Amino acid sequence: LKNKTLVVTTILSNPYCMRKESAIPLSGNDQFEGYAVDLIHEISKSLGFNYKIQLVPDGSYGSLNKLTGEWNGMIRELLEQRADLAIADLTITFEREQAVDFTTPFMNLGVSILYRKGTPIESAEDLAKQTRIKYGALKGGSTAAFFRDSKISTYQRMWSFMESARPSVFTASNGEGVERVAKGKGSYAFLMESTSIEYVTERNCELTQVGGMLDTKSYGIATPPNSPYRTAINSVILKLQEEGKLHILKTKWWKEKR
Amino acid sequence: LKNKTLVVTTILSNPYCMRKESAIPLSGNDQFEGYAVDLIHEISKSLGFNYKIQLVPDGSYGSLNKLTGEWNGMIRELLEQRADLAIADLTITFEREQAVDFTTPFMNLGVSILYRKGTPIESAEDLAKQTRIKYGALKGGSTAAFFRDSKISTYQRMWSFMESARPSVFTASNGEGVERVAKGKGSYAFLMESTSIEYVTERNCELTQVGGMLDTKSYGIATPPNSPYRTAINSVILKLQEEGKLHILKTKWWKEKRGG
Ligand SMILES: N[C@H](CCCP(=O)(O)O)C(=O)O
Ligand SMILES: N[C@H](CCCP(=O)(O)O)C(=O)O
Repeated sequence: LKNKTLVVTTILSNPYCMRKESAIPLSGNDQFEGYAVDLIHEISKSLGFNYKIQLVPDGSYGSLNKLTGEWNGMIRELLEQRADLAIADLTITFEREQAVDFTTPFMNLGVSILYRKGTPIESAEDLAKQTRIKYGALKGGSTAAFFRDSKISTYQRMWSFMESARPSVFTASNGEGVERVAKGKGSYAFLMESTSIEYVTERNCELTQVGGMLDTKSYGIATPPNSPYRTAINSVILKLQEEGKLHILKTKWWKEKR
Repeated sequence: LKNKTLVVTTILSNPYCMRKESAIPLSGNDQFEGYAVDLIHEISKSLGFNYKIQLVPDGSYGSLNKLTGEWNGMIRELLEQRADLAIADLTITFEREQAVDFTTPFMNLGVSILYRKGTPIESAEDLAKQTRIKYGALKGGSTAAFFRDSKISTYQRMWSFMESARPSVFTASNGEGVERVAKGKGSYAFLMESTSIEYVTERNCELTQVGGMLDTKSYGIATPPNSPYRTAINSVILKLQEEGKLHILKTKWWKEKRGG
């Protein structure tokens, strides 16, 4: 890895990878900033390679066409050898790990609830046993998928409530869901990743996360299968974690920058 | 893996692996129950192997003597070919990753704050900026080591307050720390792993976790370097997670079974 150059696939997603706020055009890696940009910088420092950030062209993380065997997104880019590393808010999942390899996690998370502050609602269970408060998710997102496939009775009942609701509780973006909570006066809760919720609550003091996590998953760096660099990056992630550098990066991007 | 018999090394730790509360004597794997006991059951069903649970013979997780280079604990059992898998509340660490392989995590955790319910204390930063509420940790434990070694200013400040408080804010057991919170009328908060906090707050209805995690870490299954089971077990853990089986196991042992 010393004196090598890697292509890093990523995806625009706040605050992991973002276009910098400057009217002056920026070139190459310089146009981007965020937690993932800083993470690959720290990994490249420890291991001494150069890299080039390329946004994934189809703007997708990676899903499998069960019928055709066809992948899209960042996963496809690794499998086609157009990227050496995928560094993003990319979840380690069973389906993806059949096609690519993942490092140990650099961030942990789970589905949770975004709601208004100062209510009696304390848990998913308080939502499910009632009908006045509506709740939804990003249409066709990973949170919607979790509820669709859950066989935990509480969440199966919640997906049932979600699909049976009219007008529609699903949103076309997470900023639309956040607005629906912010303007809903308690009539609407939004389901998304806990990391996304933290980012929102840092910037909207009337909003809060309700309860804990409804599932447990992680973001890791994905590599082509049997990549010769996964094991070296694993050690770097654990070192950065233990030194507190990942905690600093999270504080920086969730609480300091905007 | 179909038709082989694996040795699993583990360690008594609530609610991961506990001796069953029976007066009838129990043999073999029968003697044990818990989250980790149920997890190895699930993995063995999927991959089709038999297994023997053996408690680690020195009662240790696995630390490296830097001077000598000797491993102890569950890590030693794997590396001496006396266990095939280590399945416990075993943290994935840099030092261990240099000697063994780890699966992807089956559980995520971090240091957090155990306190009384319904105060305006919301974060470690709120504790650090005041002096009335004292806070401590298990003496000699990983949480205390986390604070000792931290280079984040909040936690350096907390560590300075902890070492200088009189009477000592440190405890000989987590149970002692929990009791100090419970009986303290808000005068004491206890720092420990978020998994331990959740076990307590499920059984102590006046207590809560305050804030989120001050560090990050995970438990994973460890194998000898290059084992042909790491990658098969990785897929099992991810499948169990997504099917909801790991959520069910957590409810069972944290929110349903009390003793063990
Ligand atoms: N975690 C990424 C997608 C991000 C979650 P979303 O913003 O779609 O709710 C993944 O699906 O791998
Ligand atoms: N997590 C285990 C040991 C637990 C550390 P403690 O709870 O005694 O601070 C390990 O990985 O060493």
